[PDB]
Amino acid sequence: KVYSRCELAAAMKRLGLDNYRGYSLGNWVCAANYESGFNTQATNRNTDGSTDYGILQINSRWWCDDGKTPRSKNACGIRCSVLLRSDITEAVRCAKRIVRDGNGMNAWVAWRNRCRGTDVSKWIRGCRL
Repeated sequence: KVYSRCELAAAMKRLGLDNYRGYSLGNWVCAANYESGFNTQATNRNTDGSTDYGILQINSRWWCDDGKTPRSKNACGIRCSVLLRSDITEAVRCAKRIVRDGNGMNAWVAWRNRCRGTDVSKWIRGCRL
């Protein structure tokens, strides 16, 4: 599913991301925009045998099990396939753990590069949440 920007903003707010561990809602919407373009079915096969999954491009070496990533852990306790679903509930739950365990959003390279230095509230402009 390709979410609209505001549809995703509303879904993320309902699941508790606004100001989660100090990151306003716009951070999470901005991150999704640049990581996946709001596509729940996005993947990125990395050279190192891991794959990034879903709307937040969560990596299979650390966070979820895809059954084919050498030298892997499953910190979120999920199959990576749950991150390719239209319902973002499991992706959000895992993203929260990523931000707890990493003390921030630096796990998301596109957020680091495209979101940090911007007014991330722009990503919530117009949105009925």
